[PDB]
Amino acid sequence: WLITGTEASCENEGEVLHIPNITDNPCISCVCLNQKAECKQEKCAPLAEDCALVVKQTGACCEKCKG
Repeated sequence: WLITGTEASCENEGEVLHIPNITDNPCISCVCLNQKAECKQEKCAPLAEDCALVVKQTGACCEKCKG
């Protein structure tokens, strides 16, 4: 069957296996863990809440603020 199921497998130990519903978010990436997508998500806390955002990249997950 051309379907691998909901589980993603890889050949390298500790590489990367990006998945939509998983890595769809920049903060979520997978790494070929034990032939499995070692996907983990990153979350950071704000500063001012409405801070001018002194930290932030064009394509970075995390983000700090304060202008």
